[PDB]
Amino acid sequence: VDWYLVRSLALNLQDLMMPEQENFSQYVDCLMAGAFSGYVADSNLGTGWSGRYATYNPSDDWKKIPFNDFYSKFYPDYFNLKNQSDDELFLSLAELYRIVVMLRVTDTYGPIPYSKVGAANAIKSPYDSQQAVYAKMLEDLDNIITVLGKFGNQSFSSSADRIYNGNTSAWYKFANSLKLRMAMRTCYVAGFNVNGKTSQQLAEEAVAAGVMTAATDGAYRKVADHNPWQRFMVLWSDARISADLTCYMNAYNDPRREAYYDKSTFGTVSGNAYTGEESYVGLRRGILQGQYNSWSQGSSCMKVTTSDNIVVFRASEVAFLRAEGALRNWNMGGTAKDFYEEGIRLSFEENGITSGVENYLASTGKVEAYKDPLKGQSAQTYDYSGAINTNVTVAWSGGDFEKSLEQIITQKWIANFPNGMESWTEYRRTGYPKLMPMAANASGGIVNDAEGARRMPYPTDEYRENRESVEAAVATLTQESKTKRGDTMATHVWWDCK
Ligand SMILES: [Ca+2]
Ligand SMILES: [Ca+2]
Repeated sequence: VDWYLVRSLALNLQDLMMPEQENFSQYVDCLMAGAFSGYVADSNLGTGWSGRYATYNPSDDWKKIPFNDFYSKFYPDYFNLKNQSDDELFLSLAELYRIVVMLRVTDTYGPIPYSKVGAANAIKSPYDSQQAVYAKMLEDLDNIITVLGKFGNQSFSSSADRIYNGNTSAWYKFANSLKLRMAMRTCYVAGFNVNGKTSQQLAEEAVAAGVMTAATDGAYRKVADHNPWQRFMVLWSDARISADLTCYMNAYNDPRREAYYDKSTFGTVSGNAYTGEESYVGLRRGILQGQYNSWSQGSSCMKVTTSDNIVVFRASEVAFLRAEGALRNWNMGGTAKDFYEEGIRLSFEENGITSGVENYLASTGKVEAYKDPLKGQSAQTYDYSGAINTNVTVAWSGGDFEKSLEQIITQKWIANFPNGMESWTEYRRTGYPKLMPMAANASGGIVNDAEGARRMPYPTDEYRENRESVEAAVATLTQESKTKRGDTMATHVWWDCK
């Protein structure tokens, strides 16, 4: 057995949960998920991009990357590892990475090639319904949890794991935390069960077995070369913090502002022509390419270095998932209020904030209108001011289900930055947090402004290379949906049925 190759393959599979490769990450995590989650505002002042995901008009090349590139990058190594190793622990971890990676893909598209992927050309296969994908994943995850449990306090080679350094018990907590994330995801699907286990049952089992409970249980990958966000934000200035994120965090006087990003640098960018003040202020999402104010890169920028860890799965997310389950009257091991406050405390700890959580927890600050700081400035033609329509605040009020769910999800959304893939999925599922619509909707009427993008359409090339399977997939997508809008960004995937 060639351990050197097996370690190498395991490492590449692990990476694809939250990819490091800057030219892959930029599309899937920054340009796509970052826009749709409400976290990132594209700030490229060039004419080279014909359109973007944010304005609902990406090019055919951009539409190929979040589908095809996951299959090209994941499956050759996955099939190779299965031929190179018979070790139950390494095969269970390889399957766990497959579930997390393909969870992003089914949450982007709906039906996808999964159970019938060929070793020759993985994507050139029949598509499973999203329900069949979730059912197979949840069933395989139960077996992975059993395998990780029996290894208990045994450790594997730290060189094959840049997240938990071979600590199997940390992977056990991650796997049960994923099980709770997927159980909560399917909570609106009437009669959903996996071998008789309902969403409630899967969630209760995960919590009883052992999920992440401490900030140090969180999954953070030590970069192999550099954190790609340093490129997107600092070096290239292709991305800025969204106006939505600074609207909520300013209203709550959030001390995580200093942990996440910096104050604006309009004076620098303007050559001191800027007459306003510097503050925590993001850029409007969905500004049409070619319609930016020239001082737009003066907007708040992420605080990030090349050596910063990649955020894979935060422990604070698990506490907010338990808060939601407790709100749904599931046995989560405590009240909705206790897990809500625990999620906020865990997020403060994750961001190195040692004081002021008790004052933050009592905060009743209300979200105000977004005032574009460049409005009326020299040679700054555009005004991207707008308003988030919400009364959500921090101080736990209890009572009304929807108002409590909005608190839980809004606080999960602040804590889960910069994990846009997860936050876009949670925005679609619950409707929270309330976000501003895109400044420019270039979908031609396909995408509704209040709903935003609900999915990505299948790449046009897949209709030409795999027509029968893709046409059957669009038929499956329609049959599982409760908002049938064809193979477009407007169609709701199977779990998106609130
Ligand atoms: Ca069965
Ligand atoms: Ca804590």
